[PDB]
Amino acid sequence: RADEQAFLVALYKYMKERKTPIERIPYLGFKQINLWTMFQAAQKLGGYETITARRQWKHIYDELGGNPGSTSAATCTRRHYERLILPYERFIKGEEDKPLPPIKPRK
Repeated sequence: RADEQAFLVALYKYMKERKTPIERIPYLGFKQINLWTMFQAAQKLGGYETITARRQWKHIYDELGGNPGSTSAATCTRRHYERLILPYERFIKGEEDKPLPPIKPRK
């Protein structure tokens, strides 16, 4: 929880410096933005990559337990995620998930 919020406050500063603040991203799909939760939901449903290969947001809505009348939620949420953590999971998938650091050819 706390580290996702810290790294999305760091993104909030960087994205406001890119003319794209959270101040123009008002909702998840039935509620306020709740990024750390749609993130760990997407990471259970296979990251943004299985999501793009399968349109798996209908099962992110399953992990969200979202409102019974908001099939547009999770599906519109793709357009928020592609600017609100797709640019920042780049540090997780480029400098933590790897089996080795870049300064070596092997483990």
